[PDB]
Amino acid sequence: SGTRYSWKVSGMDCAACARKVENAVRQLAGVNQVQVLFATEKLVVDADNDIRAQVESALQKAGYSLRDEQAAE
Repeated sequence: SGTRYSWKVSGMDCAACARKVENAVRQLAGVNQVQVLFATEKLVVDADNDIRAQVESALQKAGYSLRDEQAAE
């Protein structure tokens, strides 16, 4: 069940936007692990369901333009 979703973000390198990112994901439900890595500006979300569009919508409202990546290919 648990599947790993990835995204490419532009903007997330400061000690606040990282939280707003993960919190943009944690506010879901199916998410049960999150990997927000600074400098690489690469998002991962481990969730037992596809919610990538949902996390995107969240990150969009949070004010970060991402691109939905594949599920680790």
